[PDB]
Amino acid sequence: TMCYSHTTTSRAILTNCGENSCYRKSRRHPPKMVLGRGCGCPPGDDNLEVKCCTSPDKCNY
Amino acid sequence: TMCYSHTTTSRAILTNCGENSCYRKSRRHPPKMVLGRGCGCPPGDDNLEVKCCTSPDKCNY
Repeated sequence: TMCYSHTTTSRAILTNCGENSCYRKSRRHPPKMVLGRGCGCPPGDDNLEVKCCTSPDKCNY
Repeated sequence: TMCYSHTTTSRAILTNCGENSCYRKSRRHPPKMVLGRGCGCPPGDDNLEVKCCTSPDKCNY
């Protein structure tokens, strides 16, 4: 899948993740904002929601 | 000054910073979002803008 990718400070770029999923990592507590996007599907926890998707392209918007 | 305060994952709380300023730390590159708020006035750089203020209360919104 094609996915957006950035850390909390890096420029957002497009990345071909191939056969991995895309993820979108957001904070759960207000103010709710996306902290990171990339390839794979890392674990969320009490403060962080991690959405993982494989379709469409750029699904981790 | 009274200031908002949170890290990238912590719950936002109100904090009496006393005689320090408030800061608001934002990313410069899209998507532009606030990564952190607190007491003091840490340095920004190429990826991070840091606004520092002393008035009004909660100025680092």
